[PDB]
Amino acid sequence: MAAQTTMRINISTAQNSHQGVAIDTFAKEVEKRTGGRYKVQTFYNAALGAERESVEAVQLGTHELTFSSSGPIPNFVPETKILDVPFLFRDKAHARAVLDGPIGQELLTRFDGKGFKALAWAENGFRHMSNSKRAVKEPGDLKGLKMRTMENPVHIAAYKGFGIVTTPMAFSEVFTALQQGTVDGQENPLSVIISAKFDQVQKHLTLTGHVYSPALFLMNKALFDKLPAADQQAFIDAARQGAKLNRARVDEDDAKGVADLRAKGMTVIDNIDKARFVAALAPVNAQFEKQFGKAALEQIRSAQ
Ligand SMILES: CC(C)(CO)[C@@H](O)C(=O)[O-]
Repeated sequence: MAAQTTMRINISTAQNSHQGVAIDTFAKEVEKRTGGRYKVQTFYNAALGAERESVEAVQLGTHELTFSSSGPIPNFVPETKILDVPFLFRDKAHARAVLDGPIGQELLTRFDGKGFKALAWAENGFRHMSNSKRAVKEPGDLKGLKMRTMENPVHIAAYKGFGIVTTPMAFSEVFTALQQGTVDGQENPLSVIISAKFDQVQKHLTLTGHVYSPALFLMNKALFDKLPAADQQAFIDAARQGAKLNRARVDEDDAKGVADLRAKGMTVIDNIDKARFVAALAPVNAQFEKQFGKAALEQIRSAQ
């Protein structure tokens, strides 16, 4: 009898997180939907690499699958940059609808020519600013903060627009950098801040919600293409189910997160005027309009 094929998938976050739910659900569904013919071993906390290294590894084929935020993706697939524009998405429902519908479907196609099968869009969440130095109540309070960023050119340009001094770093370095005070802060969804225990190394958090962070199930293209057609469908369907449970965990994290982090001693600013943060980014946003075009930005904004 043919040997079960085993593949590996990893993330940079904890098993007990929104992304751990994503990959564990995916793995369970692949095994079920392929009648046990495929099995997926799951790795966490940047085992097998943090996100950029892992996306590269999947492209090379050194392991088969990864689940990553959109953060490091533009280096590989430039077309996703528009998703990383600050304040583009009104809320999670808007973002999820865009990604699941034809706009997001078109973006999945852009991975094919770069050596991936992008199985499905999933979610990291809306990102929020934390730091060790001071409470952030207005955009001016961000000026001069030394902040870690992802390896993403849109985020870096945007945050420089707030006067932040940016340091791109792989996620596997971040807890220690915060602890050592190399940087004052970072930015991430509540799902990450909670699961990574950043309350232990960050006194301040503001719910700026300044960008939406999608995530992706990625597979090596050559490997995906060699699967029998029915198993290709099983992998896609498993990824979509992983996205569903992932998003549900994000919802739970976002609902409980302010109370959870306050109880852990963080000062959490959840009353800001977001419109002032948008206004502060006007010059950078004018650049993004020139870069992406009004047509593409309005196409996303129009979405229901
Ligand atoms: C935590 C993370 C790896 C999750 O995708 C990402 O948001 C990041 O690098 O900050």
